Amino acid sequence: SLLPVPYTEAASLSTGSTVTIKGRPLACFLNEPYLQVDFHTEMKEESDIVFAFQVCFGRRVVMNSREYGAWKQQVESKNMPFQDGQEFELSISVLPDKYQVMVNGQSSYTFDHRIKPEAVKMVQVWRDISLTKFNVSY
Amino acid sequence: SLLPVPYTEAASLSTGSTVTIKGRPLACFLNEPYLQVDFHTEMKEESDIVFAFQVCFGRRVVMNSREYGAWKQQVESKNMPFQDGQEFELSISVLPDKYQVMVNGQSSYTFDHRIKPEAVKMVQVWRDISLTKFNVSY
Repeated sequence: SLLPVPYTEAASLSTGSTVTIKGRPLACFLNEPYLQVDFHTEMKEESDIVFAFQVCFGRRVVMNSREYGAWKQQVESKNMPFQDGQEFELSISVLPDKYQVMVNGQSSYTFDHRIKPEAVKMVQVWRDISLTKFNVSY
Repeated sequence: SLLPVPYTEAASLSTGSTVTIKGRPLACFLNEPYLQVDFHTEMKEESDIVFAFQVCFGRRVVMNSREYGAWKQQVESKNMPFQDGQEFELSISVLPDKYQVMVNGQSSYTFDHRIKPEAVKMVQVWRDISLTKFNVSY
């Protein structure tokens, strides 16, 4: 739809920052479309990732960091508030100790800071979604 | 680039048919973009899949069928002829007993027919690629 995907935007984050995303999966959940949001340390797509949030719709969520080019300890959740065929509103808030991921207004995932969020310079939203809103609070 | 992705095309297959695809991953291999080619029994995206071919670039390939709405026995290969950052040419030929997947001219994967290829009515190419050529031999 509206915004280009992969969507890349420079960004600065600290405690109190929120990244809000509105979009819709490109396929029914039976086909397991993905959604990924990556908080990068540089504008380059190959740069380190402080927080990677990857949804396999209908199946699971995996979260991780990529540090010095290597993926670290993967974390997995089977929590699946996303609804088949529906638009979703996703909100990632930077708390002192962690990211809080809200889905359609409900707290759904958390991920402890492995690297200070001040290291983030860029956010990328990609994989099997259409995107209508991307906003960073400043 | 040129063709819309997800790309959907009605198709009929039998022994001797070849599906040729030219495209390029949308991200470096470090980011693990996917490619998927699905041979569907109906035009609907939720219909059964006689052969699902899913590349996680730089990591693995998984192949499966979805029968009566249920994914069946997954098959996995770590063969990875795809080259980071490069355009690829992918060719899926229907042999009497199996699909043969050629990558840039080299035989790379096979998948035995679980359902006759004559059951196919539609092919979908999607996930993290740009697509410049899609052709079915008739």
